[PDB]
Amino acid sequence: MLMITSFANPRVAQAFVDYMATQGVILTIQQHNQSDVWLADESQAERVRAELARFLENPADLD
Repeated sequence: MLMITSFANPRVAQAFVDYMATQGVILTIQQHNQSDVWLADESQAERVRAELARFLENPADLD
């Protein structure tokens, strides 16, 4: 199990992880003050962890 980021919103999160998951990159929301977003596809850790910043200024896609 891996921790990636945290989303102000869970939808934001579910959407992302769902998105990531759509990318075949399995994330998930961890019950916390903030929608902590964990990575399941640890193979994607770096990715996901990376994706975020890309996912932030450029979500929706992968590149």
